[PDB]
Amino acid sequence: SPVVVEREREEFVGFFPQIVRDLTEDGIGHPEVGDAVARLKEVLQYNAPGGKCNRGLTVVAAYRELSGPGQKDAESLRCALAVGWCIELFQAASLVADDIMDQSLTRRGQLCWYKKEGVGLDAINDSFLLESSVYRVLKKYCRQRPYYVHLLELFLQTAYQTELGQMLDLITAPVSKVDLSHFSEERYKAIVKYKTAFYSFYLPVAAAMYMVGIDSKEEHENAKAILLEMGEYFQIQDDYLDCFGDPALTGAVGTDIQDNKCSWLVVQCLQRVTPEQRQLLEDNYGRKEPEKVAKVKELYEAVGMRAAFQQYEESSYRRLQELIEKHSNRLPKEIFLGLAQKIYKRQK
Amino acid sequence: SPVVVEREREEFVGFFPQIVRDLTEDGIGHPEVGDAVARLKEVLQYNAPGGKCNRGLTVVAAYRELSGPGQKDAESLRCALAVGWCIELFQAASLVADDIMDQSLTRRGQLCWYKKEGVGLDAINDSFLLESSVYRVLKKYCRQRPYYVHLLELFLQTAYQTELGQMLDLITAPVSKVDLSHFSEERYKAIVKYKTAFYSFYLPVAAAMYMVGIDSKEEHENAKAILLEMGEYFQIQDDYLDCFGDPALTGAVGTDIQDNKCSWLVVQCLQRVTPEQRQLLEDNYGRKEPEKVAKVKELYEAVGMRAAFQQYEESSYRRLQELIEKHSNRLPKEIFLGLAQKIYKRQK
Ligand code: DMA
Ligand code: DMA
Ligand SMILES: [Mg+2]
Ligand SMILES: [Mg+2]
Ligand SMILES: [Mg+2]
Ligand SMILES: [Mg+2]
Repeated sequence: SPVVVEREREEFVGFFPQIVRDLTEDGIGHPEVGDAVARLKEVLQYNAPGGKCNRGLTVVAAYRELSGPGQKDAESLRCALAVGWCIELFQAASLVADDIMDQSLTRRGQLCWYKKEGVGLDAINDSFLLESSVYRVLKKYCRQRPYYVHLLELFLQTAYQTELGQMLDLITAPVSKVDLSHFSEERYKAIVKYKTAFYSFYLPVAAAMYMVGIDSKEEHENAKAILLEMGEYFQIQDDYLDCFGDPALTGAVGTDIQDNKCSWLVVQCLQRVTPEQRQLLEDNYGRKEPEKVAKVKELYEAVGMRAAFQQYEESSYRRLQELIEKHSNRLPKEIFLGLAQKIYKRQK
Repeated sequence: SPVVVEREREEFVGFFPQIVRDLTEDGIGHPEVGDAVARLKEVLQYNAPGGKCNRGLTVVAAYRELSGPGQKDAESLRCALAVGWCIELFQAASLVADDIMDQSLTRRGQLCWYKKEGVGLDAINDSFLLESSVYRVLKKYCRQRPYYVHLLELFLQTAYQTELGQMLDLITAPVSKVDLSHFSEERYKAIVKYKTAFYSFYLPVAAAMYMVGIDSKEEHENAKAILLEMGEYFQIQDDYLDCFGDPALTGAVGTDIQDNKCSWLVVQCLQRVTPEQRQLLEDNYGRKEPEKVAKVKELYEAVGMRAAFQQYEESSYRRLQELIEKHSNRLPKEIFLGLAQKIYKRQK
């Protein structure tokens, strides 16, 4: 619902300054580090805000859907928000770095933080600081809470798992050398499972779970299960949308197969190819030349990725409900649906 | 004592493979991330080993000096080692990054990890992974221990405080632009307090403290106090040794005032200077030209940094004992002395 969803969004966004203050207020005057904390302020402000927040928001709504009447106090609510922004801070820490390693130029419609004159490789330390920030926020709101340790362990683990997924990326698709040798189906799936699924989907729910008291490992597996299908489909979708979508396209309806990106289409292609066609891709791909690009895509419609998607979004749903069945015994299915209704959308 | 000190050292070093195994054993076969964890192995092995280990060792000896007869079991001892290697892992995470941001070439006599062909900016993610490693080790050995949270909070905080000290460095002495404008006495002192003191001296003792049960904040301040004088003197010393030391000089008796390094001598200089002399430094400094370098140093002996040091190491000791007096009420002074006997040395 428009009214609720947005009322939720307005509170989240309206919450950012607070976090900013939390992180720097008493630091800005510090006769020793004041210059430093003052610079931090800028980093937060340049990088943390500006996404959609559907990640951070997920904690909130979940908590909302999980807590009991006793746990909807203002205090409890603020934490949920606070823990929400944490996921936001963490991902920013991530992205800032994805940017230096990719020699990217743009992000969220602003220039990469590293590209700002006067910054440079320094951003390397800046993302370390954005990552630190996450734990400073937790210490701040949840330190005197039974679930403190769980949440600490949970963020630290996800951090490692994404770094691994990242690591795999960095190794598979080196952005200065084409090699489609390693663009496999399981590598793509493995890169996706780690680099984003964990932190994009599991993390916000798991957080809310531990905050209501569900600390049961095997209840974490039932979530992890459904949630992992979810974020996988999601990555795929972003993947499809990038090339074949448009009407109402969420910001930058630009694109980037110029970057030898291990995307689903490429992979789904190389399985549908002939040996000529493979060397076709093998050449023209990862190329910032309008001509090659057109060819690349020709190839995709030439191979018919279009229906491959419709048939995939196809099974993807179905499967999910079944998974909703096997794994939402104790948890409120409501969760995974609302999440789903904002994730499955379409675009043919 | 040679015999003890070294017996302690041999166990520490002999402990590394274990950590390595801890970190990768069950990961190396993983059909999804195996390529990644296999690469991790290399990162650990290239970067973590090779220092002196006096940092990690400090936890051990302290624990040894603090525990009671009940707490010297093998198990307890392994943790101390394990927590020791953690400080080692963390600093490595640090250095690997100090290297990319400084465009350095060498480290611990090997080439910077980032300079290895095939690596590059990727190391940015590698140090993230070295940092993750620290918490994986803690989860492994101290998860079922009363002091788990304290140690988790302690490493996370230090991480932030050094990053700040780093941040200050990065801003004060930008390695591609001389500017001695900001080389002040308090900036140097502030950079030193944060970038190294905290993690080099306070951290290993504080860790041992919490492991024996001293979780008292104000007992952490009494340590912090003495310890901070310590690591400050230490940085200074490294600083002096770099330029004016030699006979038996610990590895690379090379040097680096070619890098516009905010070192103590520079600062101590700019306070002893004339306005001519200042522009002298202002020019020749941060220069990889044998001629300038000689001038630079001429200046230092020209100004007489030599005795300024002897007079500083001078007060530095004294002060310490006094601090040992005001602050080792409840803790065993033995600690800070042994630490001191390996730190104060001299070299005129
Ligand atoms: C969450 C994370 C590590 C994203 C990096 O992905 P990417 O290198 O494929 O680039 P982009 O910023 O376009 O996703
Ligand atoms: C512990 C830490 C962040 C060291 C970086 O110091 P540096 O940039 O002054 O260079 P070096 O490696 O010579 O100390
Ligand atoms: Mg990128
Ligand atoms: Mg990338
Ligand atoms: Mg350096
Ligand atoms: Mg530096």
